[PDB]
Amino acid sequence: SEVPQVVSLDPTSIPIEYNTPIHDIKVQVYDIKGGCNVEEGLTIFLVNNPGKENGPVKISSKVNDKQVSEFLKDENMEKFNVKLGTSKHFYMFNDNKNSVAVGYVGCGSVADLSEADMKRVVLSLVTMLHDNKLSKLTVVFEINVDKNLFRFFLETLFYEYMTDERFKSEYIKHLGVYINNADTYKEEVEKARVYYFGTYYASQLIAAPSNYCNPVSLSNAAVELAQKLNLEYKILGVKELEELKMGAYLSVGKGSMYPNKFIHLTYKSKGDVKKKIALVGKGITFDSGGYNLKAAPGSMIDLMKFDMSGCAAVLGCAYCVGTLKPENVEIHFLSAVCENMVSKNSYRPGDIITASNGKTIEVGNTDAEGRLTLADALVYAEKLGVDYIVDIATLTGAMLYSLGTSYAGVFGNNEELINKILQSSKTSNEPVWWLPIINEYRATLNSKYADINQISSSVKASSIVASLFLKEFVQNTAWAHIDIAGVSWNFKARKPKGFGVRLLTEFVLN
Amino acid sequence: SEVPQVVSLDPTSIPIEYNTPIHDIKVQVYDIKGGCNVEEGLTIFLVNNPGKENGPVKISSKVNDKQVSEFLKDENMEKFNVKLGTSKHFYMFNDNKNSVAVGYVGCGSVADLSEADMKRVVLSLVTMLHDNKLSKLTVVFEINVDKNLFRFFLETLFYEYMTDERFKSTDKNVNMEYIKHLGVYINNADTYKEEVEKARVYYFGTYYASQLIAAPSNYCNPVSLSNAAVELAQKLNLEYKILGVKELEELKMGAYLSVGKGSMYPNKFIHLTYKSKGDVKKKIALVGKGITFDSGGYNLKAAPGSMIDLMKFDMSGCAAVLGCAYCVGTLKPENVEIHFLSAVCENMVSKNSYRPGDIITASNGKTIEVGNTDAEGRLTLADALVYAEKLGVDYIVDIATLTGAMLYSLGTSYAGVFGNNEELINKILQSSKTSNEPVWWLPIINEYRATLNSKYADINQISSSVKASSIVASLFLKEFVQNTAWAHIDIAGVSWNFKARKPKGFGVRLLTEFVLND
Amino acid sequence: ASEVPQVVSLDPTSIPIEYNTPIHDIKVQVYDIKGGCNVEEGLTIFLVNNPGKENGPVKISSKVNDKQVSEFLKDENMEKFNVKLGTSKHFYMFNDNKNSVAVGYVGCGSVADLSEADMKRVVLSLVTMLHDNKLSKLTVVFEINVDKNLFRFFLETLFYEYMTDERFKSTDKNVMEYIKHLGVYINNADTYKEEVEKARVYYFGTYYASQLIAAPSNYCNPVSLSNAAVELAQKLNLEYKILGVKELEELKMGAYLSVGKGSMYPNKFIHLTYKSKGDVKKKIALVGKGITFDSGGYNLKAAPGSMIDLMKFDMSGCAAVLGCAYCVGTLKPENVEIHFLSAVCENMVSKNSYRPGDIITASNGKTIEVGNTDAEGRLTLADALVYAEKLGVDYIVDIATLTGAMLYSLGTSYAGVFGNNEELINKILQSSKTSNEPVWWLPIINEYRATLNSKYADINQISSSVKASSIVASLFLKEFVQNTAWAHIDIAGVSWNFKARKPKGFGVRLLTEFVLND
Ligand SMILES: CC(C)C[C@H](NC(=O)[C@@H](O)[C@H](N)Cc1ccccc1)C(=O)O
Ligand SMILES: CC(C)C[C@H](NC(=O)[C@@H](O)[C@H](N)Cc1ccccc1)C(=O)O
Ligand SMILES: CC(C)C[C@H](NC(=O)[C@@H](O)[C@H](N)Cc1ccccc1)C(=O)O
Ligand SMILES: [Mg+2]
Ligand SMILES: [Mg+2]
Ligand SMILES: [Mg+2]
Ligand SMILES: [Zn+2]
Ligand SMILES: [Zn+2]
Ligand SMILES: [Zn+2]
Repeated sequence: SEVPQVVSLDPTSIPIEYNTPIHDIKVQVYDIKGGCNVEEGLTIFLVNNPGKENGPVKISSKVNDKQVSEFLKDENMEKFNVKLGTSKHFYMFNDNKNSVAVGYVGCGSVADLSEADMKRVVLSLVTMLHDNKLSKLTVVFEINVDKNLFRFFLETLFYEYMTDERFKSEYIKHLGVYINNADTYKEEVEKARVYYFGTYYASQLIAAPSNYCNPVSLSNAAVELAQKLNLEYKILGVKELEELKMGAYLSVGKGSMYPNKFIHLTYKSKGDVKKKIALVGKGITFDSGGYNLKAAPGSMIDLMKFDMSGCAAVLGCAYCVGTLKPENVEIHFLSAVCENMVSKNSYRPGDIITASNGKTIEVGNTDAEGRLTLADALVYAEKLGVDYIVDIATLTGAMLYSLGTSYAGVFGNNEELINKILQSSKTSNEPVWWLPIINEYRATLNSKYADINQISSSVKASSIVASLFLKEFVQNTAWAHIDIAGVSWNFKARKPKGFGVRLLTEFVLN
Repeated sequence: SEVPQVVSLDPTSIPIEYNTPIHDIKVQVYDIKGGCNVEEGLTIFLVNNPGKENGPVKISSKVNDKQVSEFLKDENMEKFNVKLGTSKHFYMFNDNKNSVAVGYVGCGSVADLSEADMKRVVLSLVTMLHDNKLSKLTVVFEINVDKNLFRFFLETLFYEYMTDERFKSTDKNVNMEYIKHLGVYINNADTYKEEVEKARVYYFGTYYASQLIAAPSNYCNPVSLSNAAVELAQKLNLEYKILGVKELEELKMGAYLSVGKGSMYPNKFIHLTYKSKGDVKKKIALVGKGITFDSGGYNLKAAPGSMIDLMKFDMSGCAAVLGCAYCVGTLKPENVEIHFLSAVCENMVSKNSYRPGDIITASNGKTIEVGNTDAEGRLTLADALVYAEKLGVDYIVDIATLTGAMLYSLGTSYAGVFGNNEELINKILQSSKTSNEPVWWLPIINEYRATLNSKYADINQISSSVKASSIVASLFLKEFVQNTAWAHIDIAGVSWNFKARKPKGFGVRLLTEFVLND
Repeated sequence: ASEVPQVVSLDPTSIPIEYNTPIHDIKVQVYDIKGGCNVEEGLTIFLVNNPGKENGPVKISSKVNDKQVSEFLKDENMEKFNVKLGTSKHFYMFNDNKNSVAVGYVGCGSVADLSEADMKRVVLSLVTMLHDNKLSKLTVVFEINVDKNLFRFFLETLFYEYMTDERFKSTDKNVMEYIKHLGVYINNADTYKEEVEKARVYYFGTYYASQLIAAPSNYCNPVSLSNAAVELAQKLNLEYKILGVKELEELKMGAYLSVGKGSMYPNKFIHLTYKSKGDVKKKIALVGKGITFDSGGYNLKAAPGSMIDLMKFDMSGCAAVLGCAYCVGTLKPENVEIHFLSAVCENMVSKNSYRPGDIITASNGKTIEVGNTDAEGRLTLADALVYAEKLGVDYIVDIATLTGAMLYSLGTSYAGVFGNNEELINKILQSSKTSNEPVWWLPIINEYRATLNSKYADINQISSSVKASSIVASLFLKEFVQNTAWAHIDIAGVSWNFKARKPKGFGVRLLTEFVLND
């Protein structure tokens, strides 16, 4: 509970905004039939041109204002083109002599937008919102979008529009949406708002630097979230962890001034529990690499506050599930939180350590610390007697070379569970790709001295070798592992994505 | 046709062994229910012990010899276990009072062996064949295998047993003599017998690919490699055409010709065709990356771990396609037309080389800005793919040692497949299953396409920002196929067996099963 | 004499060489200290030490035939100065004839036998007194004990360090006059007199090697360096043959030819012979590594510390062998026949170069798999060693700037010697002692042999596992000498004087003492 400080100026909690200006936005969804009213703020049409690449903008919707209708005539609009993400917007007076702004965002020439296309269409909309004092935005869909992609549009808009000023020392109040078949989309709105905040909450924990967000203050934040949502919570400290013989996890934290803290939140439905799930997130608050210091070119030590992204995804999922309250499930949200540091007290390369299932592990590289903490977390998860264990983790830099920055990799011991994850990837619009656990590489983890090696010396397929290592810690339960090392941080925008909150929540709900 | 030389000691063709000692092995398959005769050479039982530890060895088969039968009693065998890859030798006198050698290889406790496990079994078998002058080997299957896995056992035995001595002169070979006979005992032998000569053809297509890949870049160059393809086409009665520089210039193959500019060997584009006698129901083009040495060009392979010493293998894709032409031309499938294509060249450093930054024009008119001369495979493939699509085929499959990133994604065991068509990808995955050459479907992520936008050219050769290079390479190749089902198999990680220091000949069987299944 | 090819008309077509140096004009007079020293024009330096007493006082013990100078040099005046090694002082006074004279001393420390390294320090101090002082004469008075070999070494070193190489100066010549006379006073002078002309010959052989080594690779290429060797043989009346590529192809020297494939200069193999007029009792071949520029080839020297800019020095072995030819041809030993060999070429990057992975055939028929084009010296030496053994000699000794690892093992002062014959290694070590060019015996460790086993060729050029690269090189070379006493001297660490930014001409005196004392 008490956060240790070196100097009195060291922060002792993570600042969190719960009430955000996005929560004050009043959303109305209208059917496009009957025509669109343009009375105030900014109205943006989402427009494509199928086949005709970079073709002219042509607005289909009737607008119940004569001045705006004249602006939206074909001869004016064709001066502009639909190239994905291209936008124009103009101020003008409407029928009432009132100043309105009217424009469009180009949606290209493919009928069905991918999540990546929709993010580009959203960023372009947010740019306008950031550069225009407005009380109201109205968005007219002249493109096809299913219910899930619509919700995704809203979540992305809310998340990209929100700006995080916690460490710095007027938003719209109304959103209107015109869309064909509007009634079918209305239930997405408040679900979007919930998903936005789980994602934004995860984002807040990830962006919070390692002097603010350390094992103590992160577990404290998790307890405060549990209290607000009425989840059961338990934080395990060093003495309990020693009792449980979590030697792999405790070894990683030996070099930190912050004591290890193991987070365990539980959601339990009111009636009968029919499925029990453990979600396990990697929770390294700062990964220096330890004695295997991140000193090689491209090792990105300055980004390593984000190594608790998996833990943050798990907590953002706890917010969504605690809010939406799925029935018939029991969900354990887990993270073995610690920091990986260089000290006289640190574990060393070569050390042999003993995990809570009795397996001795030879440490080949202190920078492969995530798999050690997850080993002990997985043994703990399995002892709960759950139906599914899913872990999420910024585990291997190799992901940038295999899937890159857009799609996370999923590995597991159970194809039905993998297919569930992939379905949740589909409906959350957070992309994941199934990657194999190749048993041929297992022999490269046979240690000469210990029961098992932490790392391969020979195999460069390190995401696969990591999965093989984790698999040794799950004996007889369906388990999947999501490596989010490549996807978690939005390098271009200099901010987290909060990747995985919606994926995991869609998994639990559906 | 004529191989240019710098000095008269420079080789002018690739040595190729067609009749190998493996071809001399007389193979006989007998049904195990008739019992086993143990009169001679070495007799090996393949034994497992299903779901049971490192359980004991117990022989199931009837053995038509009292002496041998007495030796193989459970009591005598109990001291030995079935651990995967272990083996034992026994020695005894048979009813004929003739000494015979008998033993076993352990096949584990899992009732179904993986491709990787079967290879471990075979390697153990080959150890017992090495350093033992034997006229005959007999293998008794006390484990069960489907026809595909039986064929794979034979193909693997043949390939692993064959020793390539083309480049030994003073350092042969002294004690190396092959068995002349192989006997196999298996249940329902009659259904397995067909697999024998199929395995023999598959072994040779893959060993032929291996011979081309292993041949160093002074032997195997664009001229001698295309000369070999011609000789292969002549032997198989395939139609063949090698396009030289003048014809490649006429076809405007600027991306391919740029790559070979700095080489002393003229570019040679290989085009062989197999056509079935009846109705042609399916037309397929198989395209192989054919870089006979990859120095990297002006982006020289000088970085730690860039493996320049290995770059003779950068024509492994072409070798697979030629190995497949051997299998297809030998098995003669019906209903198909198959084009076997490789844009062969060498990637060298010279006053004549293409440079980083050059803008070159592919044969479909797309201008390409070269961002790195070591991304050469995709440039040759771009013009080979334009060529392939002009043939009007149903499927185009390319195979290439294209990106070193494959080592970090799937590693050394599984190849990655990418494509623009789900049906075609699924046909490739099914061929992977039946050839037992492992492949894994990887995505073409369209979000990365924007990073190939060039300020000046129609497209960049490489990404500014994306490190997922195998995916970027796929997005690039996709720009060279307009309206045809296409898949791309990246064999950079799987082609060379780093432990055994020799090619695998990866792809030959996969591509042949693909053609045959269709 | 071949024509040197040029790219532009400004490319040089020969190496400039100075034969008649200012050192050759110096008249040397040796006098016995018992007669007293006469002190007149020029500069008279006493070499003084003080055994026991570190930095002890200077005391001049020789009789000086001049009352004024004797008064000046009395103990009372001299004791304010000390003998610290390399320390020096100048004195000015009027002698008994009222003529001003300059006198001084160099400290030789407090250890009674100076090492080769200590003597070099004394000589460097002496040279600084010669520089920037227009002197007609230097006189040196030995008040330290030196044996005949150390006396000679003093003179060789003095001559070598004093000589300034201005061949490539144009606008920046040192506006530098040399003494015309050198007087030496020493006890038992008659016994040292024979060392004077021997020192003068050894100086020139060393300085000649140095001129070849310092000549840049545009001046000293394989054609111009073999032409210089022809010219030297003509001057000394040695037999000579230069083998060109047609004859090298005929001899099947595939290893040597492969290295040179990338060069615009044809390979030239140098073969000089000295034979004594009497009955020949010993036949010796001296082989020098002759790479006129080592870029690394496709394994380009781009790694930090690869020192590509120093690689004109990669013919230092060849230079030492030609410097030896100079000494031998001049001093004319009896009862011996000596072959001076070098397989000269340039290691370059080109469409024509050999490649990592190429398999090439040496002249003894061994096939060699190229693992790294930057291990080119051992490939040229392989063929030169086969040629050398065919001559029917008693000893083969090669000398080469072969491995960078020498800098990590013995460093910049001692060369390493490896061999297959202890009697011959001991002879080299004895020559090292009497030449004062230090060498240390290093082992050829047979355990590493197995790491040169090639999967395809008869042998690997390089190890993939063993980092002891100098020993691995020696193992590889050993395979090319079948039945003859052989030794190998690796001078990679010792050839270039990094501090002084010039060659040492290392090996000339060592190899000459080897020849003479046999
Ligand atoms: C030594 C390796 C097998 C494991 C090692 N893993 C790690 O360092 C993880 O702890 C890193 N937190 C994963 C990572 C590294 C760089 C960028 C993004 C994400 C890695 O280098 O990938
Ligand atoms: C420049 C890069 C974007 C692409 C580059 N591609 C290449 O170098 C290919 O031409 C190489 N032939 C691929 C390769 C490299 C190392 C081991 C096996 C295979 C690579 O990454 O490997
Ligand atoms: C590839 C390696 C086993 C051998 C390699 N050898 C060479 O490069 C020789 O050809 C070089 N001439 C060795 C050298 C390097 C630096 C300073 C002095 C001498 C070396 O690095 O020493
Ligand atoms: Mg780490
Ligand atoms: Mg390349
Ligand atoms: Mg070299
Ligand atoms: Zn980490
Ligand atoms: Zn390549
Ligand atoms: Zn060299």
